[PDB]
Order: sequence, then structure tokens, then C-alpha cells
Amino acid sequence: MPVGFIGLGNMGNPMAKNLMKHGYPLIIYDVFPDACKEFQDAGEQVVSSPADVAEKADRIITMLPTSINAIEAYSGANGILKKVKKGSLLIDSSTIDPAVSKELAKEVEKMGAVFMDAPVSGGVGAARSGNLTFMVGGVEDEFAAAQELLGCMGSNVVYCGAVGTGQAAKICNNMLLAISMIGTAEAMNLGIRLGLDPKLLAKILNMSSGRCWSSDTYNPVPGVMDGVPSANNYQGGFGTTLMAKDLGLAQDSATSTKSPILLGSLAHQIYRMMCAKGYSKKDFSSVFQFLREE
Amino acid sequence: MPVGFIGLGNMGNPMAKNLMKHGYPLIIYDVFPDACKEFQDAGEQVVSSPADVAEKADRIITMLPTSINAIEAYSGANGILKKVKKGSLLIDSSTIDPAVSKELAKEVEKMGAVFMDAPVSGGVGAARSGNLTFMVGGVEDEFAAAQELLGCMGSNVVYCGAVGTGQAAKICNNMLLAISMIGTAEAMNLGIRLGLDPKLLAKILNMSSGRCWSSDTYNPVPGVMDGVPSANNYQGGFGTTLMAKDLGLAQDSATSTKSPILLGSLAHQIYRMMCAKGYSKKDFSSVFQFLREEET
Repeated sequence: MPVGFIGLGNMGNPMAKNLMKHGYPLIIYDVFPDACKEFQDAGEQVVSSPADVAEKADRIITMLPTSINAIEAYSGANGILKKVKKGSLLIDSSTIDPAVSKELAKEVEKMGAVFMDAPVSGGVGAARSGNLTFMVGGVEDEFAAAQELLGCMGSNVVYCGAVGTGQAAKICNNMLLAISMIGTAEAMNLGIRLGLDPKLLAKILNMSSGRCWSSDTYNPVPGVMDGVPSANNYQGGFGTTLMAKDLGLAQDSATSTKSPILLGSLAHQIYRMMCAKGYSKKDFSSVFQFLREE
Repeated sequence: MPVGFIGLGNMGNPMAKNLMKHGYPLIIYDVFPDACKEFQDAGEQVVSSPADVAEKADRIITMLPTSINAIEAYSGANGILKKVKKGSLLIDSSTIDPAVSKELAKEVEKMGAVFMDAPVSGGVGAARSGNLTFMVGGVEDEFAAAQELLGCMGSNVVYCGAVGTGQAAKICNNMLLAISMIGTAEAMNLGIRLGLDPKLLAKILNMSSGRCWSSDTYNPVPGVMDGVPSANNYQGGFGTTLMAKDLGLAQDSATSTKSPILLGSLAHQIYRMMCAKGYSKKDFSSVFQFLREEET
């Protein structure tokens, strides 16, 4: 029983590898043939199009960088829908607009197949270890089937509701993350400028009502925590460009649903600014470096 | 050996009571004589001014609502400073501007006494149970002595550095809380308007990178958590007025230290707007209710 995998970037590659570690035969496609060679050298079937993946696999995982790439992989000239068979399970782990997930779902449904959005949180490390969180939207009858596949690539797989709810949960999490990370940077910087030792203030934040994941798990001030990007000049981690993309999705959804987001809008514009100022390739926690005045 | 206590509001009262539970004789003042009657009925000495407290006690705790009330208690016509004895330990648990704490300390020092700022986090519940956090600034030689008193009233007593650093620590914490509470409210509201069950979204936030104290211990959405103000129409807890005050302090300190606070500023103005729109006596988590679309 082969599984299709489309998109083998910094996330898709380790995700696919974890499926192979669980004994799944794979049918592979990426627009970059060089990203496929690694898997071909190891007995996995590499094909020429997403349609060709659907021709040979009744379960497919798509992992793509953008809304546009995702719709191209499904509705494009050689997209999955051109050759998708009845009763096929299609799981999109791309992070995209909830509304686009819904539109995609309506299209696969016309073909008598099932679509589920399952965007991931965790990053390259969790992708490699198989410790990702999947936030899953779609018909709940199909969740159990999906969980069998996703459980091989992630440690938590959560049913969020109907199609697009996975995207919605992920987008809302990351918006709150950005707000709190910037908040942490702002409070730490103010604290230091007020004459506080950063390590002491982190300690106070982390035993008080200010405690958050940003401050206790991913502190943006160099020297406060080991093993976080601020320890290493903001290398790796979760890229500022990626954070800005996610906040763009939050912003678009907030306008669409007429939800007021004062802090979320500002977080978005701040990370947008950072993209234009040389932070695009730095971990998003670099906002502290953006704020602080040496 | 008696301890002075000035200011017996919703925080001062239970704080003073915990000192009595530890065996400390008290010398009391509050501008409201009615707030003193309770302590007089029980064998504590009530006097007529803060100066009169200083005349009889070599260690004094002040617990006042504002910067102005604090400086009046010290520097006023009948303030501590008029009758303070040398070697006196003076601890201000009021939440006030760090720069004002420094000014007070310099004045106290002229009188050969010691000043320490020890603002509290925890609220009337923690005040009552003795589970307050004290964040303490001042000469560190004096911290151990202070900790003996404060430890009777709080479960954590943390040395933050020189005078004003306790105020600094508390102000930075509350700014980050305001930002995160508003953030949680915004993310929850957006989730709900996107069609998510709030309980589910809370669960997701609380197992992910979005998890904060606001979302996992004090969730602003009614029905998500028991035992938080949102389960109770935002009654009690930590008042919006008080959150706005504290953010005012962060704003002023941010200006003074020239620290850019983009989200902290907006958090401040948002809570300011809430105070003028009926929220001032509701718990600060009512920001969710403030964001929510009302039927019309």
C-alpha cells in the first residue's frame, strides 16, 4: 500500500523519510528533480507529475510552500485532480488560506475523493524526529484513516473540525506566538534599559503571569537560554520570512471575517519591516535584536 | 519590636494581618479611619499620621494606590520622613514609577535610613493566603532583613537589584501580560469567527508555541476554563483600572528609558479605552468581551 508524497523541501524531505521508517512505500514528486534523486537512490518510485502520483497512490500527502503552489499541485494542468481515483484520501500539510483549503475540498469532492487540511507546527527538527503537530480539518469519518498516516510523521494529530479548521488553528496559534514573541522582546528590552539583568527578568517572567512559550522555551535574548536561536545569532529555527507569511494569512482572514486584530496587525507589519531590513533569513525571535539599541 | 504599616486597602489589610499571624506588633495608619478600626479592636496601635508611625517603628511597610499617595506618605507634611529614626528599614510595596522609588530612596538616605521598593504580584487572593510575589530593589545587604518581613506575606521574595528594579520587574511583567492577554483574546476571537470551537482552540494554543499564562491559566473566553473571571462575567480578579495604571507606568518608563514598545503602547491605549467604556471594575481578561461583536 504505497503513499504519495508531493513536495520535498526542508520539511517534506524529513516527513517522507519518517514514513519510510514506518515501512511505507512512497511515490514521489517534486518540481525540483534534484530533490527527488535522494529517494530514487533508495528504492522509492519517483514520477513526473502530481497526476502520476495520484495514478499509483490512494493516499497522498502534499507539502508545499505557498497557496499558489498548492492549488497548482491539485488544480493545475498536470495536477492531482487530472488523474485522482474515487475514494482517494488527499492530505494537504501546506500552510495556506483556510478559504483555499475549502475551495480545494469542493474540487476534490467533485472527483469523488476526500480532502483534508493538515498543516504542521514544529519545524525541521520535529519533522526529522517525527514530533510534529498536525492540525486536521475535514469530514471526521475520515480522521481516523488520516491519523494512521500522519501519526508516522507527528507526535500529536488533532482534529480541528471541518475543512479549513486546521489552517485556522495554525494561523491563530502563530498570530498569538508573534504577538507574545514581540511582547517578550519589548518587555526584556525595556527591563534591560531599566537596568535589570536579563537572566533575572526572564526568571521573574517565567514564574509570573507574563510566562509564555516565547519567554520560557525560546527566549529571544542571547545568553538567557541555551539551545535556542538567540544563542547562535538567530541562525536556523523558524524563519522571519515564514512568520511574516503566516501573519499575512492571519491578516487576510481577519479582514475577511471582520475580526479586529490591533496587536496582530502590528505584529504583522513589524515582521514585514524586518523582512526589508535584513532579518528575512534569521529566526523570527530576532525581533529582540531589531528592537534593542546596542 | 513593632512594625509600621501604612495603607490598609484590599491588599494592605490582609498583608498586615499576615504580619500579626507571625507575631509582629503593628503601628497602623490609613487616611480612612474606618479601615483602621478593625486593627484597633484587636490590640494594634493606630496613630494619626505616617510621621507618627515612624516615631514609634524602625521598620515600616507602605502599601499605597498611587505615586502621589506614596510620596505624600514619605515626603508629606506628616510623612514618614518627619520622624524617621536612623537605621530604619522602610519598604514600599506600592506599585509606582521606578524613578520615584529612587527619589524616595535618596530622601530616606539623607535621614540615615534605608529604602527598598517591593511591589507585589498576586492580587487579593494571594494577599490573603500569603502567596504574593515580592520583587525587591535596594542595597542587597538589607535584602535578608527585608525577606524576613516579606516572607510572612508572600511565598516568593526576589531580589531584583538596586532601588527601582523591583518596580521595573513588575512593570515589565505586567506589560508582557497585557500584550499576551490581548493577543489571546484576538487569536481566540479570530478562531471563533473562523468557525473553531473555542475549547479546541484553547487546547491547541496550550500545547503549542502560542501557550501563555493568559491562555492556559486565565483564559479570557467564557466556558473554556473554570475558576477564572471569564467564567463569572469578569467579576473580581485584577481590575482593568489597575492594568491601565500599570501600563501607564510602563509607557512612562519606556519613554524615559527611550525603549520602543509598539505592542506595549497599544496594550496601554486599549486598556485605557476599556476604562472609559465600562470595564474599569471588571477583571482585565474582559478585553475579549471588548473585542467581541455585539448584537445590533
